[PDB]
Amino acid sequence: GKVYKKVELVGTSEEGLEAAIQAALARARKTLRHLDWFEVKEIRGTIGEAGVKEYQVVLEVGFRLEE
Amino acid sequence: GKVYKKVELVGTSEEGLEAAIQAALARARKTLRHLDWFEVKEIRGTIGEAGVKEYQVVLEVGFRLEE
Amino acid sequence: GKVYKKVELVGTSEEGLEAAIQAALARARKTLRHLDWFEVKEIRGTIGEAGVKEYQVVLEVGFRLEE
Amino acid sequence: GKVYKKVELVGTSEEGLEAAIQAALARARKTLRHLDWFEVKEIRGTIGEAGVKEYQVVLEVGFRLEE
Amino acid sequence: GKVYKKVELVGTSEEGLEAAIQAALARARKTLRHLDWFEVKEIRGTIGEAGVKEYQVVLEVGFRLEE
Amino acid sequence: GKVYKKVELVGTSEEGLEAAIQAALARARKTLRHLDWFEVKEIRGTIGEAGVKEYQVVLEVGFRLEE
Amino acid sequence: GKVYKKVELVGTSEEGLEAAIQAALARARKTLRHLDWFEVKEIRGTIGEAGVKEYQVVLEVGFRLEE
Amino acid sequence: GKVYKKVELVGTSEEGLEAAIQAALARARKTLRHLDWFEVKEIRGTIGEAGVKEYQVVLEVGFRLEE
Amino acid sequence: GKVYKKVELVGTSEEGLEAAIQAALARARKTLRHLDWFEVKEIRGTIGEAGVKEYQVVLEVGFRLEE
Amino acid sequence: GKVYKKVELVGTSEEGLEAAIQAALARARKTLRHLDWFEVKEIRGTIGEAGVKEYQVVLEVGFRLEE
Amino acid sequence: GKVYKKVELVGTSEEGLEAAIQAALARARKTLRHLDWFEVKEIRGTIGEAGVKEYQVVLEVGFRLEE
Amino acid sequence: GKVYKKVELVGTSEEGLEAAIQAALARARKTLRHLDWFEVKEIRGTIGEAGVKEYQVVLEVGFRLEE
Ligand SMILES: Cc1cc2nc3c(=O)[nH]c(=O)nc-3n(C[C@H](O)[C@H](O)[C@H](O)COP(=O)(O)O)c2cc1C
Ligand SMILES: Cc1cc2nc3c(=O)[nH]c(=O)nc-3n(C[C@H](O)[C@H](O)[C@H](O)COP(=O)(O)O)c2cc1C
Ligand SMILES: Cc1cc2nc3c(=O)[nH]c(=O)nc-3n(C[C@H](O)[C@H](O)[C@H](O)COP(=O)(O)O)c2cc1C
Ligand SMILES: Cc1cc2nc3c(=O)[nH]c(=O)nc-3n(C[C@H](O)[C@H](O)[C@H](O)COP(=O)(O)O)c2cc1C
Ligand SMILES: Cc1cc2nc3c(=O)[nH]c(=O)nc-3n(C[C@H](O)[C@H](O)[C@H](O)COP(=O)(O)O)c2cc1C
Ligand SMILES: Cc1cc2nc3c(=O)[nH]c(=O)nc-3n(C[C@H](O)[C@H](O)[C@H](O)COP(=O)(O)O)c2cc1C
Ligand code: NA
Ligand code: NA
Ligand code: NA
Ligand code: NA
Repeated sequence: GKVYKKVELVGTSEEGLEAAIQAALARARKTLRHLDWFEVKEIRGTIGEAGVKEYQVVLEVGFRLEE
Repeated sequence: GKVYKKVELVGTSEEGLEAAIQAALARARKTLRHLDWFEVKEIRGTIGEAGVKEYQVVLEVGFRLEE
Repeated sequence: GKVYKKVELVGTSEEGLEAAIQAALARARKTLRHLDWFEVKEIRGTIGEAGVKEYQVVLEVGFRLEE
Repeated sequence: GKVYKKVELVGTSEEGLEAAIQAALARARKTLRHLDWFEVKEIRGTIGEAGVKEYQVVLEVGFRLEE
Repeated sequence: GKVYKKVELVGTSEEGLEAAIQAALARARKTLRHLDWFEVKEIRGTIGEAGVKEYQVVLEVGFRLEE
Repeated sequence: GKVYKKVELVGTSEEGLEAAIQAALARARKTLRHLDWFEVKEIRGTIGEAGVKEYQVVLEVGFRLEE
Repeated sequence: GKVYKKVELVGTSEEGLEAAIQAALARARKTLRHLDWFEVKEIRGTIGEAGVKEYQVVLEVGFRLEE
Repeated sequence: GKVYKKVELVGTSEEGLEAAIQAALARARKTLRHLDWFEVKEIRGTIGEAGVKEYQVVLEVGFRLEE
Repeated sequence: GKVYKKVELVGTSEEGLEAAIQAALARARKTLRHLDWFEVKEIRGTIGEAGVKEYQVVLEVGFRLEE
Repeated sequence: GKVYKKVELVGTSEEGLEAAIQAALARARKTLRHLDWFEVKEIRGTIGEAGVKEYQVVLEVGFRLEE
Repeated sequence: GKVYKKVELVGTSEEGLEAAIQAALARARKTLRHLDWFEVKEIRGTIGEAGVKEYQVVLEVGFRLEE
Repeated sequence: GKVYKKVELVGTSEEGLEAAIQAALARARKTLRHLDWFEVKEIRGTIGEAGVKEYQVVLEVGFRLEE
């Protein structure tokens, strides 16, 4: 009876992996409703002069569809 | 020339796998047009006192984009 | 000593997943002998006005080779 | 804080896929407690004179560990 | 800080693989903004009397989300 | 009701990827009937003094079985 | 001569990924002996009003079997 | 210009893995011509009272198609 | 009706791959009953001064559950 | 007796997929000797105002090691 | 025109996942030039008396090749 | 603190799988130092008039990086 949708996002952060995930979820909840779960598909990033420049976490976000 | 889009849905049902797929497709067709095919990516579910509580079928739905 | 062969078939049905599998196996046994096991590789289908038009079960069929 | 364990089972049935899953879950709940979810990893089976002899559903069962 | 979204499209063409990709991207840029990268997930197609009828390139398109 | 079979071929060409696919399909249609679709599984090749010697496209070809 | 066993656990934590792993390992060492290594299979989680509710790390734990 | 075909076989042997592969290739060369390469997809087997009863090597065999 | 369980083991040996598998199965049969089949998931090992120090075969062992 | 090494390269081109592969192989042969084969692992690219800006082909290059 | 190379490293740390990545990148930049991006392939580790002994992050590092 | 590197090799032998692995490791230790572990990625080979001509084992070799 219930139907969910999954959207694929890429959260980024200079701080770490959790912050990268949280950035994705923060943006997701502005536009999507009934956010339930997430699944990390991929962890990558960019490299700068001091090592990791940007952590990039490719993420699926699952949420309940209405009506 | 033709371009399609794929959306990832999770259909659920207490009855079985086909009903779970049909629940996803029924909801899809309310909002999406030119639904053509589907691809089952994953079959999971929740467990209750009497065994399977809910069947959950993770599904990609392909449809033609307009214009 | 024994050698088996695997053939990849796609069974279809408007009724459900088991019927799709059975359609593949019914056709397989007309031409192939010593059918032993099957492995479902993929579940997909077509969509019509009333939801699932056709279930399509991609299937490997394993059978013993003679001689 | 919570920790879960996953066990891999193979449920079988001459009837169909749901019944195969249910057979696994029925046996699981005799010995395991706090059964929460399952994930189907694989669908296979044996072939007889009348097509499918036995459906075999390879399944992961997730449950909460105590203390 | 930056968040991207990925959408899955299927571009088609009778001419070849690059044209199939380009058809997807051309349609994508009508509706989506800040298109950055793509990832080919799958190459398939239909067969006609003269060989390949239609090339079909399943593609993920990544773009920056605003705000 | 309808049952398809999939055969795995490797098409080769010194020209490019599309030609390699077309070589596989051209040979397929001499012996197989009711060719419907293809799925590229793998792209590889051999290297010579001037770069790519031979493109090799590993391909599944799907066709309807008769009777 | 030596034989190891692998058990699949899911560690959870509201804090982060390392804490989720550590929760799994802490529970593991209460019951299992000769714990040697782990392999992360999957990172997922639940979503709440403030973003990540629970981080869930699916983990294989390898340990030496006795006698 | 050249087109190859791949057939999937399962070689078995009570001796070991190489013998299992050789059993498959021996049977293959009775019926197939221009055998070129093989790819091991899977290694499994049956268990008896003295350990391994039968080694089973699932194998793809590639060969050149004529004309 | 019948339900099986799968356990994941790592057999090791300085001799070779078969011996590594047999070591796993020998230990398995001391504690587990109704051992039926195995599936090799992974082959790895350690390196010493004379090449392979230890072969390590990651293996799933399937057995029938009682009552 | 023979040992090969595989190196992973990313060839790029504004023209197409073959040219991207050829760019990788051209650079490879300046530094590496006894180049034998390649395997395409991934096809991606960047997007510009006119569609595909750059095709990027992630490629494994296999070559014979000396002495 | 541009060609990149990918090298596979395993960074380790007793502190956490980010530190493990950073250790790999720190060592990489001593010897490699034009480091651009990384891709995490695998997360594993060793277990000690107090849980995680060492986090081990298997990582691909991509960098631009010169001239 | 410690960083490892992984190199991908293909060992070959007319004798068997272990010998193929050993050939790769023998060549590796001439040029690489602090060789620790290996992971078999793939088993393939060539076919001759008497069955297996050459066994080919695709192998990752992991070793500790210095300074
Ligand atoms: C990549 C992709 C996958 C498809 N898979 C299937 C398949 O699952 N089974 C099927 O019957 N048709 C499949 N089709 C064909 C579509 O279902 C549909 O019949 C065809 O694309 C025509 O769509 P249209 O008339 O809306 O343009 C596939 C098409 C594409 C683009
Ligand atoms: C690689 C392979 C996979 C098999 N998978 C199954 C399985 O799915 N379930 C099962 O009951 N038997 C399985 N079997 C055993 C066969 O179903 C069959 O019982 C056995 O090969 C003996 O049959 P035969 O007398 O025709 O040689 C498998 C055998 C092989 C070779
Ligand atoms: C996960 C992900 C994958 C990316 N893959 C590529 C790549 O395929 N090739 C490339 O040139 N850039 C790649 N990029 C970088 C983007 O193409 C883009 O240049 C960058 O995100 C900055 O764009 P922005 O200003 O729109 O944020 C990737 C970025 C992310 C988030
Ligand atoms: C599992 C499978 C995969 C398919 N994939 C595609 C797809 O790649 N693209 C497409 O246009 N049609 C796809 N089709 C649809 C077929 O190409 C074909 O149009 C349809 O099955 C009707 O075939 P028939 O008229 O010979 O019975 C697929 C069909 C099946 C069975
Ligand atoms: C299949 C398998 C995988 C292993 N993976 C790792 C690895 O991830 N990192 C590591 O440091 N050790 C790894 N080990 C080695 C063990 O952690 C341990 O150091 C070694 O087996 C010695 O254990 P023992 O003294 O109990 O016999 C692995 C061992 C096996 C059998
Ligand atoms: C990612 C990775 C995978 C490993 N896998 C194994 C394993 O397959 N089996 C094993 O015995 N050791 C494994 N190890 C541990 C190494 O073989 C080695 O024993 C350990 O890293 C100590 O090496 P060192 O003294 O040079 O620092 C692994 C180590 C790493 C980093
Ligand atoms: Na972290
Ligand atoms: Na069903
Ligand atoms: Na092309
Ligand atoms: Na062997």
